[PDB]
Amino acid sequence: RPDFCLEPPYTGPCKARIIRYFYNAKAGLCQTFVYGGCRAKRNNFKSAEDCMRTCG
Repeated sequence: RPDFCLEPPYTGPCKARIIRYFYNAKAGLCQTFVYGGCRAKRNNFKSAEDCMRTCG
């Protein structure tokens, strides 16, 4: 898998309430997190399917 799949989820500093998906390598699956709408890192997907396709 790409090494960005190992990053902790990153909310960033902005105030939005956007549900995104990150890969949790210890758990071996994607989970949801709240992204704040700026400064997204790479481990940040718009669906579980894209997250698992990229990082599974």
